Amino acid sequence: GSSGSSGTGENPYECHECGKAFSRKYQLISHQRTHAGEKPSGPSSG
Ligand SMILES: [Zn+2]
Repeated sequence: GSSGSSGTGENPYECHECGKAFSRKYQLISHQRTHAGEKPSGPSSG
């Protein structure tokens, strides 16, 4: 279909890696676990 029903309204907890959003703090931490493994390319790079 063509009905993009997003689910982002009250999410005071957003991931500082990708940009996800969660209702509670833990709800976010559990996600960050996926990023855990290697550091991205920030400083000293493009
Ligand atoms: Zn993330």
